[PDB]
Amino acid sequence: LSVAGEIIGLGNVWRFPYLCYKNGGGAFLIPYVVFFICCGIPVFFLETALGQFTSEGGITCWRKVCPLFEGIGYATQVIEAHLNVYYIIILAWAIFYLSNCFTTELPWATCGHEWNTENCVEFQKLSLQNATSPVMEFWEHRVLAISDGIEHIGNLRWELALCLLAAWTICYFCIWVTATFPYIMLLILLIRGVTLPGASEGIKFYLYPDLSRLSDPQVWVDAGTQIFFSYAICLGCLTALGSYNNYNNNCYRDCIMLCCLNSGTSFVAGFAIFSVLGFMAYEQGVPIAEVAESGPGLAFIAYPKAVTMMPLSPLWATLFFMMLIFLGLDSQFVCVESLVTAVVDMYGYRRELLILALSVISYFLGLVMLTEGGMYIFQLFDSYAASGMCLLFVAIFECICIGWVYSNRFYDNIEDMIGYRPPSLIKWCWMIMTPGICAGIFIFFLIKYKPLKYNNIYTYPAWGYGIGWLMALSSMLCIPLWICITVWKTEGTLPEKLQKLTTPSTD
Ligand SMILES: COc1ccc(C(OCCN2CCC[C@H](C(=O)O)C2)(c2ccc(OC)cc2)c2ccc(OC)cc2)cc1
Ligand SMILES: [Cl-]
Repeated sequence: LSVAGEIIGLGNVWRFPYLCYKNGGGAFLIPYVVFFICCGIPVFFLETALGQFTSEGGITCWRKVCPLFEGIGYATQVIEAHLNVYYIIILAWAIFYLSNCFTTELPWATCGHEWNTENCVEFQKLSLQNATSPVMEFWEHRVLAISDGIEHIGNLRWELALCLLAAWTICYFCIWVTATFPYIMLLILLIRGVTLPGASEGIKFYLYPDLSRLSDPQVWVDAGTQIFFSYAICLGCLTALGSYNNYNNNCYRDCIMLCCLNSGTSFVAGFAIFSVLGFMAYEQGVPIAEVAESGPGLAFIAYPKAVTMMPLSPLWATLFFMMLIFLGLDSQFVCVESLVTAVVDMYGYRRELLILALSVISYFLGLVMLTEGGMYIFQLFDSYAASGMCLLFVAIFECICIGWVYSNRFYDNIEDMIGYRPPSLIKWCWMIMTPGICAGIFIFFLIKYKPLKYNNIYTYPAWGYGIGWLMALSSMLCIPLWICITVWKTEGTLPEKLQKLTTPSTD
């Protein structure tokens, strides 16, 4: 039995270093631990066991167990669709970067190009105020012509538009040895990172928590929700992951590797990246902060520099973007296949040709993020939709059902499935810990919050936060509303009616 490169993906190589550097330093690692043992493994285990016992995923599995709580599935399908639209945008930039890599001299290493301004200094070749770097000018002026403000959307970058079209075609065909390659590249990047001048200075910024700043709830809601973005929890795919098992699989001991090892790659990625930020500081005499960007560009401003600071730069630059593209496509294939499970809901009745309709709709809708100033709407797509509060609230209801509306009986089913009984701490976690911690964090965020800013300079207008609230509600308001559809369509008498909607089916 083996799983190869399953845990490794874009969820810990691109997102985790982004969030760790933005919110702060090593202080972010404390909420990443308390949200891991408690609000982590128990939910993953619950989802996997529920998907394995019922032998079905999506929404019908939640129809069988607590038919009243059928709206959970609809919430997980909408958020998956929201993720599918923008997750492919990241793969467009990698295609563009790989496209102009087949050359003797890398374009993101020298000064004097048309897009470059007069303030660039070609460092490492023989401080100075108002100075920038050539690497950042290949991100802020060439791939994405950033426009001041969200009001001005400007024109559309046609070069990036074609790259997105390729990504869709490559995978519209996906749905008509290897898998060890990413680890080698990660090791190579890590080796070239720690053995650099000033590397140890950056590490202390990463492994020394800065307390007294935990009062801000932003550090507390990004952590935990990042864990939920990883592990693929609350995305409506884990409930189908266990459907392929053989009903006699040791589910508890099964994830203990995946339940833990997937968090063992984020630490190594942080080691590899945060060591580079110390180098750029030792080269420009600047704080460990302000060397790069706090938004979703760090993975495209830190790696290309490390690759440049290495012999045979083009050859290694070609392969890194290849592994990024491969991981992104592999992650997108599964997330696009599950949404087409709408067949079970509508009994595409027989033939699933709606994949073509989904791709065309998703392509045209996603063209907004590729226009001038498209990153500004990207943050609103990543801090409120498919992240932030959209997952915490769903998880509070994820299953107080298994905890209160179904615990002891489920443990009997688990013992029947695997043979023995898991420790009783998980049951108490389900009962009181996860729905308690998540509710506390939710109330903390809603009682005292700070407006979100793009890399801590630019603040969105009122309508940006309005659209963020709209897109966040569009996934969390389905569960309370769906009870009004289920109840009030049955007999009607509340006491007698509540009983039927709660009795599970004949599993
Ligand atoms: C890169 O290649 C893959 C990596 C993980 C997966 C799984 O989720 C994919 C969901 N995506 C959410 C945002 C980005 C995450 C990331 O890219 O990391 C993952 C997966 C899901 C459903 C499956 O059956 C239908 C099978 C696998 C996954 C998730 C967690 C896990 O254990 C922690 C193992 C597999 C699949 C391919
Ligand atoms: Cl993570």
